Amino acid sequence: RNFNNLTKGLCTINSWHIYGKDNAVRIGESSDVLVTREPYVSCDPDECRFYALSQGTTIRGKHSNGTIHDRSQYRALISWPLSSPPTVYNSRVECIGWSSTSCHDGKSRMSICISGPNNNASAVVWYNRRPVAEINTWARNILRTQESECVCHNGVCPVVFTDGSATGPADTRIYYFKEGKILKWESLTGTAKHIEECSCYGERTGITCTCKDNWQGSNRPVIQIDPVAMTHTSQYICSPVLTDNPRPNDPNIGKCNDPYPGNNNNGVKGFSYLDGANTWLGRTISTASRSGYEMLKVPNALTDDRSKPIQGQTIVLNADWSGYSGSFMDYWAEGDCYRACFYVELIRGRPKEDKVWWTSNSIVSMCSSTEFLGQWNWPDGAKIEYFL
Amino acid sequence: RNFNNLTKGLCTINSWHIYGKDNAVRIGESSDVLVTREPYVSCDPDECRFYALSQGTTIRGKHSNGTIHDRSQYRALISWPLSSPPTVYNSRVECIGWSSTSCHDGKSRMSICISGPNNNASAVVWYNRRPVAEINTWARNILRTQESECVCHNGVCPVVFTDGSATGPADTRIYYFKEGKILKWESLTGTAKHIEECSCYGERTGITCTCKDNWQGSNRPVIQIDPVAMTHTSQYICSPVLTDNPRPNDPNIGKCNDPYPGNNNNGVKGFSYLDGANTWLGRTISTASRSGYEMLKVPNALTDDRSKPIQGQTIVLNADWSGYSGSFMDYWAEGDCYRACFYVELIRGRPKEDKVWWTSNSIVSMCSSTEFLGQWNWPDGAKIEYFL
Amino acid sequence: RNFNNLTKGLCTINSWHIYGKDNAVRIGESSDVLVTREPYVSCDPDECRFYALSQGTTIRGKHSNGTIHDRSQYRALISWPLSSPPTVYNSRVECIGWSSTSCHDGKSRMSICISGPNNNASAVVWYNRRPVAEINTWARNILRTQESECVCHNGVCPVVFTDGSATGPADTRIYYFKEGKILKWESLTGTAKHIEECSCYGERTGITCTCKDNWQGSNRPVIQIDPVAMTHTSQYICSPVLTDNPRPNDPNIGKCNDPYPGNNNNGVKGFSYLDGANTWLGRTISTASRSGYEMLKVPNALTDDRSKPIQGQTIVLNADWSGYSGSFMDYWAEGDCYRACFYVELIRGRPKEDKVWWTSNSIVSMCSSTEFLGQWNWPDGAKIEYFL
Amino acid sequence: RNFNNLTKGLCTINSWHIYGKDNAVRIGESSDVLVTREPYVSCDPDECRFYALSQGTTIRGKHSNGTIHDRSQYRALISWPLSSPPTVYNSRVECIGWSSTSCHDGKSRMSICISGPNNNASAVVWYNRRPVAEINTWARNILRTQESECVCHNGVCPVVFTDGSATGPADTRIYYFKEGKILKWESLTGTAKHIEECSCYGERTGITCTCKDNWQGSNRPVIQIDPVAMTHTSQYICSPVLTDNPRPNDPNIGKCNDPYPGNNNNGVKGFSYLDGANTWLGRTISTASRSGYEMLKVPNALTDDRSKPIQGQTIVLNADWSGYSGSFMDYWAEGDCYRACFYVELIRGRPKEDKVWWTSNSIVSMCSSTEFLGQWNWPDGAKIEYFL
Ligand SMILES: *[C@@H]1O[C@H](CO)[C@@H](O[C@@H]2O[C@H](CO)[C@@H](O[C@@H]3O[C@H](CO[C@H]4O[C@H](CO[C@H]5O[C@H](CO)[C@@H](O)[C@H](O)[C@@H]5O)[C@@H](O)[C@H](O[C@H]5O[C@H](CO)[C@@H](O)[C@H](O)[C@@H]5O)[C@@H]4O)[C@@H](O)[C@H](O[C@H]4O[C@H](CO)[C@@H](O)[C@H](O)[C@@H]4O[C@H]4O[C@H](CO)[C@@H](O)[C@H](O)[C@@H]4O[C@H]4O[C@H](CO)[C@@H](O)[C@H](O)[C@@H]4O)[C@@H]3O)[C@H](O)[C@H]2NC(C)=O)[C@H](O)[C@H]1NC(C)=O
Ligand SMILES: *[C@@H]1O[C@H](CO)[C@@H](O[C@@H]2O[C@H](CO)[C@@H](O[C@@H]3O[C@H](CO[C@H]4O[C@H](CO[C@H]5O[C@H](CO)[C@@H](O)[C@H](O)[C@@H]5O)[C@@H](O)[C@H](O[C@H]5O[C@H](CO)[C@@H](O)[C@H](O)[C@@H]5O)[C@@H]4O)[C@@H](O)[C@H](O[C@H]4O[C@H](CO)[C@@H](O)[C@H](O)[C@@H]4O[C@H]4O[C@H](CO)[C@@H](O)[C@H](O)[C@@H]4O[C@H]4O[C@H](CO)[C@@H](O)[C@H](O)[C@@H]4O)[C@@H]3O)[C@H](O)[C@H]2NC(C)=O)[C@H](O)[C@H]1NC(C)=O
Ligand SMILES: *[C@@H]1O[C@H](CO)[C@@H](O[C@@H]2O[C@H](CO)[C@@H](O[C@@H]3O[C@H](CO[C@H]4O[C@H](CO[C@H]5O[C@H](CO)[C@@H](O)[C@H](O)[C@@H]5O)[C@@H](O)[C@H](O[C@H]5O[C@H](CO)[C@@H](O)[C@H](O)[C@@H]5O)[C@@H]4O)[C@@H](O)[C@H](O[C@H]4O[C@H](CO)[C@@H](O)[C@H](O)[C@@H]4O[C@H]4O[C@H](CO)[C@@H](O)[C@H](O)[C@@H]4O[C@H]4O[C@H](CO)[C@@H](O)[C@H](O)[C@@H]4O)[C@@H]3O)[C@H](O)[C@H]2NC(C)=O)[C@H](O)[C@H]1NC(C)=O
Ligand SMILES: *[C@@H]1O[C@H](CO)[C@@H](O[C@@H]2O[C@H](CO)[C@@H](O[C@@H]3O[C@H](CO[C@H]4O[C@H](CO[C@H]5O[C@H](CO)[C@@H](O)[C@H](O)[C@@H]5O)[C@@H](O)[C@H](O[C@H]5O[C@H](CO)[C@@H](O)[C@H](O)[C@@H]5O)[C@@H]4O)[C@@H](O)[C@H](O[C@H]4O[C@H](CO)[C@@H](O)[C@H](O)[C@@H]4O[C@H]4O[C@H](CO)[C@@H](O)[C@H](O)[C@@H]4O[C@H]4O[C@H](CO)[C@@H](O)[C@H](O)[C@@H]4O)[C@@H]3O)[C@H](O)[C@H]2NC(C)=O)[C@H](O)[C@H]1NC(C)=O
Ligand SMILES: *[C@@H]1O[C@H](CO)[C@@H](O)[C@H](O)[C@H]1NC(C)=O
Ligand SMILES: *[C@@H]1O[C@H](CO)[C@@H](O)[C@H](O)[C@H]1NC(C)=O
Ligand SMILES: *[C@@H]1O[C@H](CO)[C@@H](O)[C@H](O)[C@H]1NC(C)=O
Ligand SMILES: *[C@@H]1O[C@H](CO)[C@@H](O)[C@H](O)[C@H]1NC(C)=O
Ligand SMILES: *[C@@H]1O[C@H](CO)[C@@H](O)[C@H](O)[C@H]1NC(C)=O
Ligand SMILES: [Ca+2]
Ligand SMILES: [Ca+2]
Ligand SMILES: [Ca+2]
Ligand SMILES: [Ca+2]
Repeated sequence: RNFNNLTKGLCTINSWHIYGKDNAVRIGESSDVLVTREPYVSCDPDECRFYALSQGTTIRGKHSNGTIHDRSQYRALISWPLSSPPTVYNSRVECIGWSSTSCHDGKSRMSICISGPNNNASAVVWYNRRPVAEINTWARNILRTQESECVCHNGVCPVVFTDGSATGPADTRIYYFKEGKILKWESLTGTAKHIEECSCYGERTGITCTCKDNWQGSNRPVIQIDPVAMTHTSQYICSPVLTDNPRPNDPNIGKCNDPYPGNNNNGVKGFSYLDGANTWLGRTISTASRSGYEMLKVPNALTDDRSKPIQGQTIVLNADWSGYSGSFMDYWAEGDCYRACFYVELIRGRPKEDKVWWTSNSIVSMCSSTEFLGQWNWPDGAKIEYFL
Repeated sequence: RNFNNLTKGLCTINSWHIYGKDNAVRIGESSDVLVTREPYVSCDPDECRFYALSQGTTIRGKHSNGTIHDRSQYRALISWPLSSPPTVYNSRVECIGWSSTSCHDGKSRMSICISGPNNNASAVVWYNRRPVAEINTWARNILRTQESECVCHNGVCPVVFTDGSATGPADTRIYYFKEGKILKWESLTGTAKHIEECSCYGERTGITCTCKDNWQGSNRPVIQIDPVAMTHTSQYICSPVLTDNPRPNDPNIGKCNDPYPGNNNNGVKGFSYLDGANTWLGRTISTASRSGYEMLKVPNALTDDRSKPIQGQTIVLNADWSGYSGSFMDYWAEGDCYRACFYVELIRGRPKEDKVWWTSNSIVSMCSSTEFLGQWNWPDGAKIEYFL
Repeated sequence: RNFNNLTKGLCTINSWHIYGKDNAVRIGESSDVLVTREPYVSCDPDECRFYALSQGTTIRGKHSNGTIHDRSQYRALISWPLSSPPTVYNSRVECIGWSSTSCHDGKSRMSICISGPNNNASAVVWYNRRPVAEINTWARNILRTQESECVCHNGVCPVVFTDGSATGPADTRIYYFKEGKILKWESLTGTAKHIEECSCYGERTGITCTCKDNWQGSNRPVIQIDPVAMTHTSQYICSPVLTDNPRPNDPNIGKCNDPYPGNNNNGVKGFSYLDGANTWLGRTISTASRSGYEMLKVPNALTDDRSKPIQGQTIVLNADWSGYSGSFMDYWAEGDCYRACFYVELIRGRPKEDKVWWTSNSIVSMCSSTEFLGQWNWPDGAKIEYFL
Repeated sequence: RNFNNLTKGLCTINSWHIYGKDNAVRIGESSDVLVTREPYVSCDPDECRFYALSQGTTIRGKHSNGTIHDRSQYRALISWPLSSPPTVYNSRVECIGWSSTSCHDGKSRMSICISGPNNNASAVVWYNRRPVAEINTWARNILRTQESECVCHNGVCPVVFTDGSATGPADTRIYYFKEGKILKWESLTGTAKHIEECSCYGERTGITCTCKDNWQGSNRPVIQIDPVAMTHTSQYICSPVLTDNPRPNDPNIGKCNDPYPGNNNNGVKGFSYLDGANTWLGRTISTASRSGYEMLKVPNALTDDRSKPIQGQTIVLNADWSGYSGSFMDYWAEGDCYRACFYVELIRGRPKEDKVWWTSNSIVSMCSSTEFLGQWNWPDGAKIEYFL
């Protein structure tokens, strides 16, 4: 086995095809399905799996009461087979904590979980299912990380962390791991003014992370990482097609080096694929809440502050709840290009559906096609009334 | 590992022995058993498995309400160990969709799932558990496929698709895949006037598919495929032993090149083994509904429009519900011949049993014996009253 | 991998130690545990497993109603990990039927299941998880077999079958299989007058089977099989220590070549280890019913019609229900001798406990020790009242 | 594969990081989770697993009534994947009994279970999942062992057993096993006056076991084992930081060679890492009951009768129930040192919480870090009221 190298460009994205969907909430109405949130997808060289943070209880279990809560001692990063739901009997625990990232380097998988109280949190880095390194909070204010997969190149797997305020300047760091060991870390540089929950992907040009500015900006900050030199830059997506939520309406001039104003102290984890004329952006349909999801083809969105959509695809209808969204790719697939993929978290329960006392989600996932495929919409599909 | 080649003839069929039965509905009265329909069986070189389209809910789950529905976003092709029931915890998702086929080529398995709305459906072709190719609807009217296993020869796995009307002329295509890639496709040729849900098997003479004419014919259309030349022909089973359902009574002259008339706009997926004097046909016992199942030995049924049965075997009593039936064989078994096998879908629930609000099924499966074995009958075995 | 050869003698049996116990009925009060009966244990070269005939329903399931029934289309031979209970999610189906045997030859496992109606039953022989040969009923009266493991030598695995009356002369055959193929079969010879449900084990002296005479004898018939010559002889255990159930009291002279009289048309499957001064016999404690179980050291029981016990061990108290018992050994263990093992079926429910409507069992298993270990008793442990 | 050798020293312990937590009681409120107690953790070279003694019933099962009981025929040592809960479907039975130890020697795992009545108990030694040796009670008064992992060096795995009184002088033996065979055993020597439930770990200096004096001492007895010479010595932890429970308040002079007095005929299984200036001791926070848990850095605790803490870490708050605690290490991890680990048993139910009729537990586990990480507290997390 060799470390994987990012040697391919992205496949041309002409549409998106269904890749995975677990229907977890539907099935969990009558099955031992774990309550989760903050899910993602990540591939090994021989298998792709669903990942999420469990709440240490099933949905029908009485302990599901109060699972809107973000950070308890009963959370853990679990993984489970593609498109199966996260059950008590099929879920593998990667590590314990309430914020996570995970990626395979071609030889073995690194998983990182953060746990602790707000002022004394710590990250534990697992490599090949063993704890290897630990990192203590540096700002003493909810040390936290990506909530989607990291990406590796020749053994080096960069990870973005934030520690500090969610509503002001915070201390963001980029760590560079190899076999779970810390090679190097650096403070965030560039023009991004606030960084949360980076969604990343890799290709020959390097590693690209699309994140969340929770403080002031409804445009998304971007961090571009060189995994060989172990350095990075940051800015925003220049495009006036704004992709955070909640957000103002799309203007005609975006902002490259500062937050686009209108909504403060809120946001959602999201993603984009930034690739010249092959650029696609994901966003919720609603500008007010985490509902609906669509992909928009926006040529040169990263660099062009006038850029608008020329093609699109609805993923989830606005009538249906969405949530976090993030990127991943099967870096070990056949062919000459990397096929862009993403997942959307379909949040059910609180705060939007408060007739139940829990909060959970299911997953839908798509990958790009070079065909121009017909589109459908993909709801969670559970009826809240059944849980009453 | 090498691609499998169709080098053997069929074993002599003197009777049928029990091969597999999951008792899914009985067990699912009190277990987390997924609601399914459209099941089949398919073998890998080291394992044979049950396949079906899940409805993304268990039977006892409240979301089982309304599972008579054919095409939702909550369906997926699942596979599970032979004769076990399809449970939440033991079922592996092959792909997402509401119509499917799957087959192993000796090296890896290809699975195809179709999804989307009626006018914008698309097929995704998976090979070795990764998406490889995609096909958009060409007639914009429920792009759909076999609902039983395909067959491969030297890496080439032909698959039959239909897109268009179910009650008139439709656009049927034969696709030829290798490692999930499209080598070639061709429009349906020959004398078959309507094609649905082909059940196929392979032997040295080529690949034989017995399908369903839903439009006008109660005799079954046959497609014979050369997987080397990648061409095919079509006709009907000439025999007056009619095998669709519903159907007229058996006349004394069948039809080779046109539908036998009497029942329009209906039918059931079925199968046959067409092999000269070793020919056996499957059919429901009832001519009015999907109840009972029997095998009939009808020499030269394919070519002889006067041919009648000389031997038979009851599989399911007429008092018991049946459903879809299809062919498969263990192409990797020991010996000098391929042992013909089939499954019968035992549909429980709606529309025939409407005291419950769900629709599901169990599976029974048989293979041929060169002995003349005693016969039994194989009901689903669940009591509807228990679910009330 | 090589075929296993019976090259060792039995280890000296000075006592019995606990080997396995699944507590299936206790656990199945609140878990998806399959209803079973007729269990056994059998080893592969890398694993030992529990085996039993499922009833195609869980205990709490409403379909457990009526599981006193012996032969339905919903039964199957299942196997599952040692000391785990037989659950819906962990049980592997070996074949479909209501009477069975199974054994590994060192290369692969042969499993045989019989199914059908009383007058038209058939056996299907599976080898390496594929059906290989089939045998039709020869007496048309419940073709049936061992209900415990067979034994192999150099690829040859003898199996005892009976077809015909249970209350009169029947047609017993000894079949000799290799890789699932029939090498030879022969009619029962010797002085045993009726044969049911043989429990067998192998050692350098050959294969020894202790069976059940259901017709007239409360002593047990013995069949001794030469697996190289593929021949056998039969007689009874000469000892006046009688081991069937129900049975008369122990006299002072047993019978070597005819049934010991007193109880007609009844009996239980049981076993013995017949090895000169190392002979141990198993029996129920009660002479009237399937309750309790004890092992008795009876030197030369096979040949000495005056032989009495000189040592013993209680396995299950007379206050507790027992049932079938049979032999197995780990033929692939380290050392210079084969360690004698056995299981006892602990039957719960009907007909003895008719407040519930089901019939099932758990398993307890022991192996011999060269130490003189303290003894305990091993009840099923479930409280019937909980199921009410 | 080679036998593992203890060639490394302990890593420097500057703090403790979260390693594993199963949340078993929370999840078992609504899942088929086995009732357990006396858990531990033990590693294979490719996997680390949770271990515990099952009670042969789930928590919601009615048979959970009365599981405060220590020694029934329905107990078994089970193991299951790290941080998953012990479920009916994911738990592997290692052996049958009500007291246990287990360890991997680098080639295969040895497991030992004791069973029987108080006056006739016996140990069965399993190696590579097969029973190899048996040991009968020598004092006829609850033959019993460690309840946490043993440790091996070059194939030799020492185990501590006690047989006899819990409230007076008993017969403690140290056994030395290789591949499950008894190489040697010896009577307890040294100054420890009573030995129960040793928690052991290995490093280049040998094997160190921290045990429990149930008779008179609230300081802990220590047994130091040379696995090459197969000899040992014993004494107490000299430190006045007392670590049994219940216990007197910490004085300023401890006792090296006799029990520290104050609490008779009680105690809890616990552990320590005794390593000069790298010494850490675990104890309950309360001096009266099994509540809370903390680690204390006490330089030279083993030899210095004046030694006091200079650093510490709270693991479980005093408001939360704890229980048994013990040591383990991943002897097959990368690096130049062995990372000290421990688990704490979080007992829920009786006798402290008698509104429910059962007794069970969950597990929390930690390993050492060379960082000085922030601390959290780790409760079981279940609400008793939910089970009412
Ligand atoms: C079967 O399946 C297929 C495959 O999915 C289906 O085909 C798909 O159909 C959908 C639905 O229409 C399409 O999605 C939309 O795409 C358009 C972009 O394409 C249009 O515009 C292109 C660009 O035009 C500009 O440049 C060209 C030159 O480059 C110039 O000629 C032109 O004049 C103009 O200057 C055109 O090139 C393009 O034409 C091409 O494609 C046509 C088919 O689409 C074809 O007919 C032509 O021949 C040609 O080939 C086409 O005209 C996106 O604009 C659109 O996204 C907007 O609208 C949706 C609502 O539907 C909304 O959700 C989006 O967010 C977005 O609108 C918001 O943002 C805008 C940008 O800021 C803003 O301007 C809007 O006002 C709006 O903003 C408001 O809402 C948002 C969101 O809440 C909020 O944030 C704001 O603040 C504000 O409130 C769709 O993505 C697919 O592209 C199309 N795919 C294919 C392959 O055809 C087919 O329909 C299915 N069949 C059936 C029977 O169902
Ligand atoms: C233990 O197990 C064994 C093994 O299973 C059991 O043995 C089996 O028993 C069953 C039940 O009888 C048999 O199935 C039937 O087979 C017959 C065919 O065999 C008969 O006919 C043969 C052909 O005869 C013709 O040609 C020969 C020369 O070739 C000529 O001599 C003769 O005069 C005639 O011209 C005979 O060769 C054959 O004899 C041989 O076998 C005998 C045993 O069967 C043996 O005794 C002889 O010595 C000799 O060796 C025998 O006579 C099928 O015809 C039949 O299928 C029809 O009937 C069933 C109802 O049972 C029905 O469901 C079928 O659909 C079908 O009938 C419909 O279709 C017909 C064709 O279109 C039509 O003509 C009918 O009117 C009818 O149509 C109506 O219903 C259908 C369906 O709803 C509907 O679609 C129509 O519109 C319409 O409404 C059975 O398959 C097995 O073959 C037999 N197996 C063996 C190995 O023996 C044994 O019974 C068990 N033991 C116990 C104790 O239970
Ligand atoms: C800790 O654990 C250990 C290990 O388990 C426990 O030790 C065990 O204790 C049990 C219980 O006693 C023993 O089981 C019994 O074994 C005896 C056989 O051993 C006795 O007899 C031997 C033979 O004596 C004959 O020959 C010798 C010369 O060879 C001659 O000297 C003698 O006079 C006589 O002629 C003796 O050798 C033996 O002595 C040796 O062992 C002694 C310890 O046992 C020791 O003290 C001595 O020093 C010496 O070393 C000993 O005396 C079995 O006979 C007995 O089985 C019968 O009884 C049980 C009831 O307990 C019954 O269930 C059996 O079915 C059977 O009785 C029925 O069948 C008989 C034969 O047909 C019949 O004659 C009876 O009338 C009776 O029949 C009735 O009931 C049955 C069943 O329902 C029915 O079918 C009939 O129709 C009828 O109604 C037990 O198996 C273990 O052997 C012993 N093991 C060891 C290693 O010691 C220890 O107790 C535990 N400690 C504690 C504190 O609990
Ligand atoms: C973020 O996370 C971090 C990391 O966890 C948190 O930092 C941790 O904070 C905790 C809580 O304070 C600390 O745990 C305690 O550690 C002390 C030991 O350290 C103190 O004492 C050291 C030794 O001093 C002695 O020697 C030195 C020279 O060697 C001499 O100078 C000195 O005068 C004295 O002679 C000091 O070296 C040490 O200072 C160092 O560290 C400081 C930070 O701690 C730092 O500020 C300094 O600059 C310097 O670097 C420090 O002063 C333990 O003593 C203590 O354990 C006792 O107390 C707890 C209650 O909290 C109790 O549960 C324990 O059982 C124990 O107390 C019992 O036992 C004693 C011994 O027998 C007895 O004397 C007591 O009376 C008491 O006995 C009673 O209760 C018990 C239990 O029920 C019963 O059995 C008895 O019978 C009786 O009833 C704690 O373990 C961590 O060490 C510290 N870690 C780090 C890395 O800093 C941080 O707080 C978090 N941040 C936030 C915002 O929350
Ligand atoms: C990636 O690059 C390194 C260094 O050039 C090489 O040694 C390694 O084999 C490469 N990995 C793969 C999968 O080729
Ligand atoms: C099938 O035929 C091809 C081409 O003749 C050959 O290369 C291949 O090995 C064959 N497959 C098997 C299983 O023999
Ligand atoms: C199924 O759904 C319908 C509503 O469409 C409802 O009237 C009916 O009662 C439901 N059945 C059950 C079992 O609740
Ligand atoms: C058993 O005997 C045969 C023939 O003598 C030999 O070929 C085979 O290898 C033996 N099996 C084993 C496991 O040694
Ligand atoms: C441990 O030591 C022995 C004897 O010196 C050696 O043979 C063995 O290989 C060692 N084990 C390992 C894992 O190196
Ligand atoms: Ca924002
Ligand atoms: Ca038709
Ligand atoms: Ca009898
Ligand atoms: Ca004590």
